[PDB]
Amino acid sequence: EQYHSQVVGKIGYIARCMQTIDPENNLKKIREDYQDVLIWAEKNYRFEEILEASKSGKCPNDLDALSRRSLILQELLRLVSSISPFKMKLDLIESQYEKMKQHVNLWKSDYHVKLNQLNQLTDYLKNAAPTPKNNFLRAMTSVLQMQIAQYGITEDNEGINQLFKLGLHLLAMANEKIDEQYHLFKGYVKDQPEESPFEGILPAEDQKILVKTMIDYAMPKLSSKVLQDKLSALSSSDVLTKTLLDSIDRIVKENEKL
Amino acid sequence: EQYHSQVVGKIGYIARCMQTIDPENNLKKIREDYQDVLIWAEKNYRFEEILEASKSGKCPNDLDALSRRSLILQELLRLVSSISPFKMKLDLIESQYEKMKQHVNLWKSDYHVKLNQLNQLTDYLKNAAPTPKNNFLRAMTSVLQMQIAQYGITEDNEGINQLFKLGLHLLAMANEKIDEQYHLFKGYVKDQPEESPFEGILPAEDQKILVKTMIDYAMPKLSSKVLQDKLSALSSSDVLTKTLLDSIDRIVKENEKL
Repeated sequence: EQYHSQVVGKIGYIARCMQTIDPENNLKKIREDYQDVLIWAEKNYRFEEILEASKSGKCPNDLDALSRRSLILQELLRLVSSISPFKMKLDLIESQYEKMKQHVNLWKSDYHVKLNQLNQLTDYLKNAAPTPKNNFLRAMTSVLQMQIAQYGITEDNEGINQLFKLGLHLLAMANEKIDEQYHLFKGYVKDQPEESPFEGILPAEDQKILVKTMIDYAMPKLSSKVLQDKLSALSSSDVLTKTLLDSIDRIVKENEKL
Repeated sequence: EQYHSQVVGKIGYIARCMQTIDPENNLKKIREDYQDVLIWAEKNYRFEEILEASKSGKCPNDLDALSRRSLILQELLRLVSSISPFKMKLDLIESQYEKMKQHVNLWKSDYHVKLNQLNQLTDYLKNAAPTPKNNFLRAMTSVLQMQIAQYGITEDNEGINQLFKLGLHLLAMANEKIDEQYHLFKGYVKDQPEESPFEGILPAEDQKILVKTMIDYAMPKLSSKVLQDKLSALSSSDVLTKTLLDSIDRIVKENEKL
């Protein structure tokens, strides 16, 4: 979708740039650098097929890495195109490629990549339908935005870097993996320092939808009426907390013995 | 798009960024860094007044520098805009600005600036009207394209740096200062090693046009019809050579001796 379509676009664009840079297939060093990507554009796959390969992790699907590696070939294509009709010798092209490589890699790092990754999260949520994944993602992103407002992105912050890791992973995760989504979000809430991490950060209406979501997930998995009675009452809270989640986890433990 | 017109465009875009980042004029250090820009753009000047200031040097008119300085504020605006509705303390904003400034300054340097300047000349020459200025510029850019194909732009080459400097200077030169255009091109041809620096590079069709350009320039300056006929005798050459310009100069010297 919004993410894996850009992955396929970057894969097709890298191959287009490589072919125009090296129209006679002689820049073996550069093509070996990109063969992990180029193979998916040379194997007669359709757009839908590469899309499913990106969702299943069969092809390169790190959009930020693909974007950085596309910029390298784009820079080299600009040079090759701007000196037309004059050809450059093959080893000189590779010499230019190595310098552009380290130059672009430095630019595509530090605060800049974090800034791009935040945009990936907000753009993905721009018109996202209210799903558990999208509710988890919008809650995590709002915490991320609040922490960046307090700490910035030019220095390293472990809590922010964890939100980027888990958030982007949830973003690229398949929409049908309900268990993996619930596991990721419950993992983040437990593995973060604050007790009520969403207080003052999300509207009160959204905080209740989060509580109702976690309740409706474990509700059909109670192998006893008595265990499913108290869990239904835990919806009396309107803020997702670590105590509320541990309360749900304890009910699954008492039901696991039965 | 004319050079100085692009200068005004970036001057305006910098002011709109600053107004969105700091609407109440509290980031004193950032506005101090951009004071040479904002003193023109934060007032109600007409476009033509800023344009005349750029063409006369009264306001910053380095298009690559202005592009670099604009990217810093573009990145800083992205951060402030991407964390909304959460806001950042003013000290943190200026702290993020300093690190973004150093990061962008690394990106907007080295081969990348030269690539932008080469792309700037080739963009301008795309379907450009065959005027003396554009013919002079296309002749120098073609020599620049050839030398780059031979040496690249990732390593420093002094001959290439002079073609950029002279090429961009002629690119920004007013289309009406025709005697200044001729003098620049005449000076490049004389201050370069090759006797005929355009053969093997520029097409023979354009070399003949380049010769006829130098003849149509010095013909009105001829007062006596005897010298006017001596200049047309030089038109039998299809190669612009150092000797052809020395001959046209000697014919122009004896005309002033009357």
